[PDB]
Amino acid sequence: LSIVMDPDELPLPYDASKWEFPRDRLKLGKPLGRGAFGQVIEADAFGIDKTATCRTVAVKMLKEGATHSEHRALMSELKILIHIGHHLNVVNLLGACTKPGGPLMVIVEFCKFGNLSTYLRSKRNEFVPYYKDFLTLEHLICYSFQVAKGMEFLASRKCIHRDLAARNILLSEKNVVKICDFGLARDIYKDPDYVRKGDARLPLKWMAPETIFDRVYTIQSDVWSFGVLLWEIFSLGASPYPGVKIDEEFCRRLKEGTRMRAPDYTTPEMYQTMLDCWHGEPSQRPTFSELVEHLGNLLQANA
Ligand SMILES: CCN(CC)CCNC(=O)c1c(C)[nH]c(/C=C2\C(=O)Nc3ccc(F)cc32)c1C
Repeated sequence: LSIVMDPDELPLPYDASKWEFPRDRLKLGKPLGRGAFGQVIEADAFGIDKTATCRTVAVKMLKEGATHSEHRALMSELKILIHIGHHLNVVNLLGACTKPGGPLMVIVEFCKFGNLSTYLRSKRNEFVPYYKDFLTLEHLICYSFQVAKGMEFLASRKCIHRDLAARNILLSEKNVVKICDFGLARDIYKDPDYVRKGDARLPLKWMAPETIFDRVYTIQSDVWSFGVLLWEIFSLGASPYPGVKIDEEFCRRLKEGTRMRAPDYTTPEMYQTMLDCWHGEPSQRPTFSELVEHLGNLLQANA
């Protein structure tokens, strides 16, 4: 799984009174995403936060063929979920069924519109830079800004997202977007955004260079990812580096300071933003804390 704590800053038990939730107050439904051993299922959960009100949630759980190895992975996600705590632009934990005699289940915010990529890619027809339902440039700046913030909070809690992409970002009601980690519920052996490298399969289009050549994950080799994330947005859900075969070659030109062109809906400011994020030197490219403001700036400038 992908959202983990920053190793740049290592080196507390589970609070059941605050988190544990009755498997008999939880009603399972359709799968939203299946991966290999994991799956996110849509659920209805009674009085999980408002006494006596039902509530549509998303429950993370194992599926068939998982081993205790997975189960421990899922015990981990809950743990860091509890760590990071509530922010609005990230997915939040609602509660957990960690009782014996039952499947481990982590319950998290449901997002009615799913991941951003597939959402924008569907909105290509209904867009305009400046009529209800339609996407505008105001929205696009806004989403970007929300993720920066989300990424910032995600930093403040000493975490890193080792797979930051528009496909791991969800849209819910009222134009809120939340950073998430599909974790086990994403199969990388079946998603082409993930390239085989040995038996490791990596989101290479998103991965910053230092991460690729060496394997240095940092809040900053994330900004790069976020630069790429910005592209996906102002292309309305287009996959990065079109046509370009991702190979020993690709990686080369990348550190020759070679970047993608501009996406179809980008503004000039946005594109240059994307270009900072894609600095060779991981230090030169801004902090998410700094992107939060520029985008805040840009969002005011778009009326
Ligand atoms: C044609 C479009 N479809 C209509 C039937 C839309 C389908 N909807 C979907 O695919 C979908 C929806 C509505 N939610 C999710 C995922 C998550 C969610 O909600 N909270 C999370 C929290 C954490 C996490 F790691 C994933 C999720 C999907 C994949």
